[PDB]
Amino acid sequence: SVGLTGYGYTWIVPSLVAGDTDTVPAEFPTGLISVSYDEWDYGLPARVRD
Amino acid sequence: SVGLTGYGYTWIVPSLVAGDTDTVPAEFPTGLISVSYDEWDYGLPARVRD
Repeated sequence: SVGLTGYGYTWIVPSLVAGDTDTVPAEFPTGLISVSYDEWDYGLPARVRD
Repeated sequence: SVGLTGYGYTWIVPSLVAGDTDTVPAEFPTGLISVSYDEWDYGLPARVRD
């Protein structure tokens, strides 16, 4: 509604805000930065051994 | 919707924007400045003589 959020107004969010990275509410600004746990490289078989 | 109508700003508009000063559309920010013709002191009897 302000609109001045997306040009020079970068946002950084934790993994809680991102939540499920598969689904995006379409209101998330492009270029959103999020800190998330390694769900891609750290596969389930690797964690069980650890 | 942006919300930045006026908080420490000032909006200057001509007499066209003000229009009829009796009615305000309730969206005009407080502190609006208009350059209106003298309808108060310059009464109609004075205008006819001039």
